[PDB]
Amino acid sequence: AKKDPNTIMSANSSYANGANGSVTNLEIPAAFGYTPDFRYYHAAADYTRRPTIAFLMELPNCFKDTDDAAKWGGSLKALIEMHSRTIDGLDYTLEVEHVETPFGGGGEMMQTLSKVRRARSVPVFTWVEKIGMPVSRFWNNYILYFMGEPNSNVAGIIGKGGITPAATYPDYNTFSVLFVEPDPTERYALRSTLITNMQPTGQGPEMRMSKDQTSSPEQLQISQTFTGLQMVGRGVDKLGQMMLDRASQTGIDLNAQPAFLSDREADVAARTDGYIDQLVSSLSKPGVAI
Amino acid sequence: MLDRASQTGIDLNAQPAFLSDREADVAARTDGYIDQLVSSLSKPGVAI
Amino acid sequence: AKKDPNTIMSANSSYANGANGSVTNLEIPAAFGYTPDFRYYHAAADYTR
Repeated sequence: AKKDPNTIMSANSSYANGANGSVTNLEIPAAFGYTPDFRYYHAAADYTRRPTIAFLMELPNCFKDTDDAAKWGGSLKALIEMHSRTIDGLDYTLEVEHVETPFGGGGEMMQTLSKVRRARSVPVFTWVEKIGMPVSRFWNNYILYFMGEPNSNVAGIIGKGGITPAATYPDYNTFSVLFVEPDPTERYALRSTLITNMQPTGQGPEMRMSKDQTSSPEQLQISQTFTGLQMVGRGVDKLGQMMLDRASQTGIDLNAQPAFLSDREADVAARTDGYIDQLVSSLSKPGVAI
Repeated sequence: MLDRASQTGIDLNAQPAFLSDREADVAARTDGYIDQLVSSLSKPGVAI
Repeated sequence: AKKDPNTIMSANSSYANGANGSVTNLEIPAAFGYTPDFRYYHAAADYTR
């Protein structure tokens, strides 16, 4: 219950510049020297990765031309943010490349810096199907109407007369999403990525059929890959911290939440053949006395 | 020329199936899925 | 000790021409439709090489 005052960086600067939460100090002794010191054990606590949060930032403009844009844009938000069973493919690792020339005939070489490059994100979402197959229809009809249609390679929405030109630009049929890795307390954001130009790519939903009456019915899982252009930096971290400043947890308490039933059903009260009924009506109430 | 051949009011995913019903010979055979329910299986009713 | 008279083909005709033994009728209700029927289980016997 007492740490070294220098365990935590007093202010975030240099390589910690732009960080949000508390950053541990590196210039305090570690455990892998001559011997470890028990006076600095509060500084050995390790980092553990937490799940990523997805925020919808933009909607395709094609939703507007539909008969109901509200439900298209609400369903997309719910699928991105709530129904997402898993997310994957997010990577922005660096890459350094050198060139070589021998420093004599012995075998040694001199290495000179050449270039630095960065990775590319390939978002993958996964969902679990529900009654009525809303997910399969949502994505299939999205592709069919707002993207190419296989037998003509033309969007099926253009069958309406009045769609404006400039419908081939990404703003018509693409959206954007912001991904945030939060703190264990979920108050500060440690990693972030702002991907845009996102729309389905490659294989669509499953869409296979079969007959076997002796087998057991099985579920359906949706796997979807997307496209994207990503930005990383400090402005994106500030954007993520602004996002996570919202969604505050002050006040809530799961232990103190009310139960989802306030009281027994009315039909149950009309049966009079339970535990409480025997006490209320069946047993004689003569009273207790000396 | 391209202005003609307009696509207004067209949808290739809402077009009717090229078949509207099963052939008149299929119905005559009276041995299959619907036939078993219609004539083969007993129909006593459902009483709980 | 009883089975439907239509279980065995009355005559070996059409695609069963030249057959020597008794050939089961494929027009008898089968098990893999809506439900299996116990009245036609005599016709469900298998072929073994």
